[PDB]
Amino acid sequence: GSSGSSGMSSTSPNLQKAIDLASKAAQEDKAGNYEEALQLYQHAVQYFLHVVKYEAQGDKAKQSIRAKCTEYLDRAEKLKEYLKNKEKKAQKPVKEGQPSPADEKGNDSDGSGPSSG
Repeated sequence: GSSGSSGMSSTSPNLQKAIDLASKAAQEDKAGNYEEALQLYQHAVQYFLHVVKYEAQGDKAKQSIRAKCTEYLDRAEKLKEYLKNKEKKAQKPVKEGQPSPADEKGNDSDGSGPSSG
């Protein structure tokens, strides 16, 4: 009886890559690699989407993948805030846009004004 080795549905190349990518990202993070984990975390999603775009599978699959895209996307967002925190201090913007209050008060009332005078 020749075993009919056959079950796991033949997955697409784009999807497979997305999985491996995402997996690698984590492995790096734990190891201590954030800069590398970030990139991967991004790619994984990029591919995942492409699949659900045209090479999709089913309403059930779409969500299954999407859920991962959001998760990985959020995780990466953080690695960025950390990578920049250590990265060489970022110079401050000059003449970009300073905050200011609304049209100065209107009514006028008697009062004091303690200031350098």
